[PDB]
Amino acid sequence: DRKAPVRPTPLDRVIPAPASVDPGGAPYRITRGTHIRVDDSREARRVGDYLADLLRPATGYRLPVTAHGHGGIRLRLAGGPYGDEGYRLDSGPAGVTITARKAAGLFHGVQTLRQLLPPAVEKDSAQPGPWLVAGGTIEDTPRYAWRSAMLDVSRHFFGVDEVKRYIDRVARYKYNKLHLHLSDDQGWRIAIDSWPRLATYGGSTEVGGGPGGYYTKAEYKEIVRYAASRHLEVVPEIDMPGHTNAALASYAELNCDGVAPPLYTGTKVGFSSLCVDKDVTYDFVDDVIGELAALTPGRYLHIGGDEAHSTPKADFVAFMKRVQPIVAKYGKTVVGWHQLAGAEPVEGALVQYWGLDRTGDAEKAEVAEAARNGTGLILSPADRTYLDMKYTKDTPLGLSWAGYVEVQRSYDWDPAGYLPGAPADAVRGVEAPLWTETLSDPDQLDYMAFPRLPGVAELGWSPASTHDWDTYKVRLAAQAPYWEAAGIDFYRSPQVPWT
Ligand SMILES: CC(=O)N[C@@H]1[C@@H](O)[C@H](O)[C@@H](CO)O[C@H]1O
Repeated sequence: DRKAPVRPTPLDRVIPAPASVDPGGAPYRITRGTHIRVDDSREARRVGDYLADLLRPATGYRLPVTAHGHGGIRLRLAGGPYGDEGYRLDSGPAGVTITARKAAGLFHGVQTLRQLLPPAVEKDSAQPGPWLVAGGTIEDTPRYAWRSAMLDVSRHFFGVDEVKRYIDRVARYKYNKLHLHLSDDQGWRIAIDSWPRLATYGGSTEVGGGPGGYYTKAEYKEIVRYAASRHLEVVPEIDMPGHTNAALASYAELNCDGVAPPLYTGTKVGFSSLCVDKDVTYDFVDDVIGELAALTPGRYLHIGGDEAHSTPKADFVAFMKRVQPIVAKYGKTVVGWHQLAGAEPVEGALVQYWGLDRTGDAEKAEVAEAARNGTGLILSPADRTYLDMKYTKDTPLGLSWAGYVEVQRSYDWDPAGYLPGAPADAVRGVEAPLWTETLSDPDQLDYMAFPRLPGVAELGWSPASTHDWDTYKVRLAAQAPYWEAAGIDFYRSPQVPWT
């Protein structure tokens, strides 16, 4: 009965592991007459409508959302110790109530609710259920505030609808930030009015050749809006001064020798550089950052900084000294890859650590030192949470430069004690990046993102006391019939005892 169990899933069998699970009593059962009762506010109705949309196809129930009466599913905003993102979920014969201080907390409780319901909830046509929700109480708040997924749309372009699909994948696991890698050597993916060839020329291809693509400002705004409705803050990245061939190919004047390189369709890294010694470089960066900041309601702007291997170290330092303030000039907080730690992060900056177990002590120390100097740390180790990395030598997609990363390796660590010498309170959270050198359609993104994506979300969300591979893998195994019913391809790791 994998597909429609006789009994409800246990209250604690959700990912991320909730901070507190107190099972008891009889379950709630959704039936054809169940109403979704919300507060009389637009933002409460928005979460109710989102929930109703998730449940209508598989139940075939009306599930009206209203602000009157005693509905069997109640979403309510109230004072409580749940913070900006936490919630309480109460379940029993009298109904399900999700209580939070903010809409994002109600939204997170909905993500829990959809895992308490059975896998048939994922289907697009009406199903018998039964639509049971285990009885008891869950109280849940996040460990870290930076819980991020990245999608590379530079190596292969993914359009608005494909990004919305990826957004809905990550929303399941309470990620709250979406990092978009909007430019690299093989593509420039955001239209800039002051430099119109970036998109029309630099966006014209991708890895492997053929058509590429880019977002108009209207499309980018729609991605941001859709992400916001799934409580994801969009963090855009324009990588500089390396990984810049698409821009360089578009404007001859940006290049050291004044010659535009060809458009690049390979998969090498490290070979491109903005010209640090030319004034037009900083006009360009200021134009791009200013236009991107105007489209970005979130707090953060990512300037990259990785693999500027055609930029001599002293020039990289000078470049970063000059461009970091452009970000604050347009009202945003700088984020960069942890190479920025070698180039004097400005106050308030965060750096994203993509090192590995084998990274040298000196490099780790430079990052721990920036943490001591007040730089926030985002942890996305390339041998842990890079979702493009192969599971084993036989994986048919992805890369292997960081070694192989099976499911247990991806999950089985503690952000608080990961980087030697780094103060635990400098760790802002975690990110799971999905690079797309090898991935050109949404099914391939699913196969590499799943099943490690929920594990990185748990590292960002769950208390360290709940962390345990042997019991986590049981909760992970339980996702198989959900993913199967939803059409989500995933790697059936032999480490996981799949349901
Ligand atoms: C910060 C970073 O990750 N840089 C590159 C990235 O451009 C590339 O897509 C990835 C593939 O795993 O390998 C890294 O070396």
